[PDB]
Order: sequence, then structure tokens, then C-alpha cells
Amino acid sequence: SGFRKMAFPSGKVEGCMVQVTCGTTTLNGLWLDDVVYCPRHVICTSEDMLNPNYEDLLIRKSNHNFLVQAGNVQLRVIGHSMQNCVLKLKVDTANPKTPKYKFVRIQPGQTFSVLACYNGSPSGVYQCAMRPNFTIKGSFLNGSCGSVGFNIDYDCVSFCYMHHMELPTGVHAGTDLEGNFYGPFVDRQTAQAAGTDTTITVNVLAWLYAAVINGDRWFLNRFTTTLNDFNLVAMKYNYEPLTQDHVDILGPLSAQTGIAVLDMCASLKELLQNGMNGRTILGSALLEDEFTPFDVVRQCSG
Amino acid sequence: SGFRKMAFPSGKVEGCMVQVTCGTTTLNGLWLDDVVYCPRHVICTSEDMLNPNYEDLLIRKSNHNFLVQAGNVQLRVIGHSMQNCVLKLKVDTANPKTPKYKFVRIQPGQTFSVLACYNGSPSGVYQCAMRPNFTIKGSFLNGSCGSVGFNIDYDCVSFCYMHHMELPTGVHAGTDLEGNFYGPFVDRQTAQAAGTDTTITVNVLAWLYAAVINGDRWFLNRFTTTLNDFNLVAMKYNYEPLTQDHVDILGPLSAQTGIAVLDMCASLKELLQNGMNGRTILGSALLEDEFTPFDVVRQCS
Ligand SMILES: */C=C\C(=O)N(c1ccc(-c2ccccc2)cc1)[C@@H](C(=O)N[C@@H](C)c1ccccc1)c1cccnc1
Ligand SMILES: */C=C\C(=O)N(c1ccc(-c2ccccc2)cc1)[C@H](C(=O)N[C@@H](C)c1ccccc1)c1cccnc1
Repeated sequence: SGFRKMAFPSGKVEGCMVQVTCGTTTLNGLWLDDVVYCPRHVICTSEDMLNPNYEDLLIRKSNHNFLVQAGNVQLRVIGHSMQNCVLKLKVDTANPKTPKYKFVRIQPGQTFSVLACYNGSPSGVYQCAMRPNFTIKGSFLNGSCGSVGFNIDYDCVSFCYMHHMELPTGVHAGTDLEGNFYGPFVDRQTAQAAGTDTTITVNVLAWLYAAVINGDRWFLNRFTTTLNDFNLVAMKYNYEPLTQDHVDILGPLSAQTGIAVLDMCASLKELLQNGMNGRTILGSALLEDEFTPFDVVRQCSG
Repeated sequence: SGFRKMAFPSGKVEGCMVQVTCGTTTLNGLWLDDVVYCPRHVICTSEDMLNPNYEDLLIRKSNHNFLVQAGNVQLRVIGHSMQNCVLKLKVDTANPKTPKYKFVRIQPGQTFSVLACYNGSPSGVYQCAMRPNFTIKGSFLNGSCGSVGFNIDYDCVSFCYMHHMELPTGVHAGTDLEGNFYGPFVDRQTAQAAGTDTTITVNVLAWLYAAVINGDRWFLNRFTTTLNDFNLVAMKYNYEPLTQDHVDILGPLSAQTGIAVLDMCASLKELLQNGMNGRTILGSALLEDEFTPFDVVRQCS
């Protein structure tokens, strides 16, 4: 019994973190086979943050300008390059601790584990959701950049995030490992705002099933409702629309608990409208949207 | 910026995790040097859960009655002794993945990272507090037993918890690695009442200092108070006493934020008396007591 924000074991990813340096600029990198990945803004200096030309800045520097320094060792650069917003620093020495890995671009609402690193040292691990506005509510300090988000699928590490920057609002923005930003963000010191942070409705329903499964089921109501009726309520409270896929994806939890999806939607409508009258669900004063239906099965079944 | 329930990288602990079978019963062990630690209740059937005798059950068993499996590998058991509520199985092989480690007994209000394990396989990692009533609100399913809690210090792992059982309330009971239960709990299937759990006052205070450090300043009032005046309100709302050591520990934060500990003490009292009014601090609509003053400093500096 019990239910917690659980990350994946960070072992396999600890052995992939490296320190990368260009002049005063020192940040984290990911070392997989004969390639080191980091954010391209390692080549930028405080003079060229307002409006950098990354092609042009890369020209200034060459293979030997990159201090790819791995746990007190040194690595030789055999051919750098630029993939959108990340550098592929080709090393001679392949990483012997390379897990079976894959690069994925995760959809908004999907969760992942972050290994927060400073100077290439695994510093801490926490679970995160890709917000609908393509930000993450993380925990990052200066030199965090290059810290990675990953999901472990058996023996296969699926890297989905590389941390780049914090926005004026204090939330965080990054890229897949092919260097494409999530959301409309760019790697320059400009006025950037995230859109409306809507609530991930399908995740909140997963978490309620999770609560029932623990025996914390006071909120269960004597009502029902419809997708259309529920969505009109959802929109008013800036909850993501609930689609039929999202009803189907909640299939397994509907099965065990014996409580239909719409009745769970019916119980959620009340809590949105009536608040929680000072009560709690799984020791939480508010509705948690940072657990996918997969995350709940994983933890409530093995 | 930003502030989260963070755990320590689990990698140095993953290499210490092993499976232990004895009869039908399977759980997790901790393989450090040539010793494998696990909960001693691995020797008990469904017929000896109410009231087992762990001396008259151990006696009946021998080295080869114990399967120790490290990943896909098998370990030769050449010894078995009982220390309080842990088994210590001597094996033919030093774990070459053994980190520099320590066994520490941890105090209530203290936090640690747990690596939840099933059949010797690291399944997940989360930060967890030793609660006043010596329970933990963890996440553990059948076969989670022998999963361990730990703090990490540069390269030196501090083992503090081993999980043993779930109480009929859903909260969890375990030992230090020397086999002594935190709290009055016993490894059998009897009526066992968790003490009434208080709030970890000093931790809530460090949480507010974190909030302030992120820019959340709305709960800061014009008032001040005293250790005694505050402690009176503390005991009232089932909050642990605040002590001078507690105030000393909070200094680094106090100095950083410019807010003297007794001023933050005053602000806390006004949230306790007035409630939070639907308002939120660091994304939380109730007061968080599961970050220590160390946890904040690590995460905020
Ligand atoms: C990894 C560095 C870092 O920690 N931050 C950061 C500094 C500078 C850049 C940058 C340099 C040159 C060209 C483009 C970008 C990127 C990241 C900071 C951070 O994100 N600061 C914000 C305000 C920033 C700086 C520059 C451009 C846009 C935005 C940071 C701070 C806290 C947590 N994570 C990162
Ligand atoms: C290690 C296996 C368990 O998960 N587990 C357990 C605890 C104690 C014994 C035992 C002790 C003394 C003598 C004989 C046997 C055996 C197994 C427990 C457990 O059994 N929990 C029960 C209370 C339970 C709760 C909720 C749902 C199903 C069962 C356990 C179970 C889950 C998490 N941690 C521990």
C-alpha cells in the first residue's frame, strides 16, 4: 500500500554524465558511445546572449576548445557538430557504461525522471511532467544545464529531455536529444513567456483511482455525467479536454477498482466546483496531475 | 529557481541489491563486502506469522536453505547469524560494487532516499522522512521487504533504514541496519498501534525559507514572537517542540533571507491560527514537514 512521486533508478544515467567547458562556461553533458551531447549555449558568453548567431559562434571555436572532462579523466574531440540546439562532441574513447538507450520526443502530460547535475556530478533525482505549455516545474540552479530527463523501459533508457534554460516565470525549458525545444522557446536571453499552464485532466483521474486503491475514497460521489458535460466543466477550470483515448487509457484502473471512468469524472466535477472543504487525498490539499495512468499501474501493481 | 522532493542518485545502492529466498518466501537483501543483510522474517511460513520463535525457526535452517542471487548470478552462503531483526548471511564473495558505506541510526524528522526493490531489482526512488511516531509514509507493495533508506555524502553512502512490514494503517515499519526497529514495532502479525504523528516544526520552517528564497513572500507578517510563545501554539496544533538547536540549524537560511528565525516563527503561528485560505506555497496548499534544513541548503545552494 502507499503512493509517492517515485523516480526511476538513476544508476544507468549516472555513468553517462560528463562535465563540458568553453572558457568560463562549464555545464553538464551526456556521453553515449563515441558522442557527448550538451546545450549549444556552452559556446556563448554574456556579450552574446541577447542575440547569438550560433553557426558564427561555432566557427570561432574548434575541436580542442571543448574541455570534455569525465570523472577526473580527459576525452579527445574527433569532430564536433550542431544538431538544432545541442552539440555532438565526437570523442575517441567510447563510454564503457553505455546502457541500451533510445531518444524519444514525449507528448505533453507524459512524465519522466530528471537527474539534476552540477559540473557533471549526479546531484539528485525527481519525477516531472511535460506541462501542456511545454514547460517543466523542475528544481535547477546555475550549471544545471545538460541535466537529462529519462524513462527506463526494461533495460532500455529512453532519454526525452535536456535542460537548457529557466524562464522569467522560474519554470524550465529544454529539448529532446535531437536538440528541438519543447514549446515555442529559443536559446537566447529574450522576453519569453509560457502560455496558460492548463491541468492534465487524464493524470488527475489516474491519481484518483490511485487514491481509491489505497482506501482514501471519501470523494466518490452518488452522481454520474457525460464527456461533453464533464469537458464543459473542465474548460471553465482550465483542465485539458478528456478524449475517448484518455477514457480507454484509464481502462486498466476502471477494471481493478470496478468504478467506470465517467463516474470518476462525475466525482472530479464536484471537487472542481465544491473545492475539497479542507479535506485531503493521498496527503495532498490539491489535485495532482503529475502521474500518468502508466505511472499509477507501475506503482499500484509492481 | 524551483523546489522539489529530491532523492539522492540511487546508482551506488543499486549495485548492493540482491534477492533472498528461504522456503517459499522471497525478499530483498543488502550485499556489502561478504555479508548479505535482510529482514529475519524471511524464515517464516503462513503458519508462523501470529507468533513465530525466530530462534526455534532459525535453528531448523542451514546455510544451503538460503538462496542468494545477485542479478543472474548465485552466491555461496557459508554463514548465517541473527542480529535483533536482521539476518547476516556470510557469502564466498566480496561485492566488488560495494561503495564506501556506513550504518547510522537516524532521528525522527530526519529524511533519507528509499530504493523500492522487488526480487532484488531496483524498481524506483523517492525521498522519505522518519516521522515522530517512528513510522514512514512510503510506497511499498508485497515483496518490498529489505528495500533500504540511505543518505549519500560525496562518495560515502549512509544506510539508515531497512523496510520490514506494513502496519494495518498503511504506514511502514523498519529497522536500522543493526536490526533495531525505529519505534516500538515488532516483526510479527499482532495488534500494533502507531503513536499519534505530530508535524516536524523545524522542517516546516526550512520549507518557508525555501518558499521565500523562490519569491513566495505572502505569508510573511509584521509580527515577531518567542521560543515559548511559539512552542505554546506548536503543542496546540500537534507540532513538535522547537528547540535552540533547531534555531541554530536554521542560521544559514536566516542569514541568507534576512529573516530572523523568530520572525518566521511568528509567520508560521499566523498560518496555524488563520489556515491558508485556499492560498498555496511552493505549489502546496498544505504545510510540508518532509524537508530538513539540510535538504533546503543542498537544493537552494
Ligand atoms: C546552464 C546555465 C544556467 O544555469 N542558466 C543559463 C545561463 C545562460 C544561458 C545562455 C547563455 C548564453 C546564450 C543563451 C543562453 C542559459 C541558461 C540559468 C538561466 O537559465 N538563466 C536565464 C535567466 C536565461 C539566461 C540566458 C538566456 C535566457 C535565459 C539557470 C538558472 C536557474 C536554473 N537553470 C538555469
Ligand atoms: C516482505 C513482504 C511484505 O511485503 N510484507 C510482509 C511483512 C511481514 C511478513 C511476516 C512477518 C513476520 C512473520 C511472518 C511474515 C510477511 C510479509 C508486508 C505485508 O504482508 N503487508 C500486509 C499488511 C498487506 C498490506 C496491504 C496489502 C496486502 C498485504 C508488506 C506488504 C506491502 C508492503 N510492505 C510490506
